[PDB]
Order: sequence, then structure tokens, then C-alpha cells
Amino acid sequence: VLTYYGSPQQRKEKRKGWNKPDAFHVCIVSYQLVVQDQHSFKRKRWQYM
DNA sequence: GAGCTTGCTACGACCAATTGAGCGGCCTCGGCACCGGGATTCTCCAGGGCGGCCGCGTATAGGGTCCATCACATAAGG
Repeated sequence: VLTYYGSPQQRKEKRKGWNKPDAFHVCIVSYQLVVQDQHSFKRKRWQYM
């Protein structure tokens, strides 16, 4: 489980490695960051939402 | 070479009428925007090591400093 929250520098530090297969099983994120960071989530494919 | 008076023409102000280039509306897929990644590359303190320079102090090379030795023609006897 990846908890995607924090200030942008640590936020992008948490992004590091997201593209690798099986880097994580589930990601949990808040709607504020979804409206903030939409590009990152939209680029990845998220199976069951 | 400039100023201006010429005598007047030829080209452009003005006008109906046609029509097609250009504008206004609308629609779209690929040029763009973001960054994940491996790789590039530059920063900056530590510092191996020579050795400039400094430190304890070995033993040593050298200068300003004080000492004098030395020359021209002279003092003396006959």
C-alpha cells in the first residue's frame, strides 16, 4: 500500500519507481491530490478503481 | 543649381455591376505537455601526496663588521 500524500518534493520522491511492474499493489490518494496531480494517475493504468 | 512660370495630359477619383476570395462557423487526430528513467556531469569537502613555507632544533653557509697590512718616496749617514 502506497500512501500518496505530502509536499511536492516528497510527493515526487514517493512517485519515484511507480512505473516499474509490481512496484506496488494498491495506491490510496485523496481527491485534492487527484485534482492536483491528475496527469500522474491518468498516465498509469489502475485496474480496479 | 535652385525657384517658378509656363501649358496641358494621362492617370487616377468616382461610378454601376459581377463574382470569388476571404471570413465565420465548426469539427478533429497528432503536436504538444509531463516526467521516469538511465545516464551525464558538475559540485565540494576530504585529503594522498609534493613541497612552499613554518616549527624544533641539527649543523651548516654566509655577510657587515671591525681589524690591519701595505705602498710611496722619504729620514738619515757620509
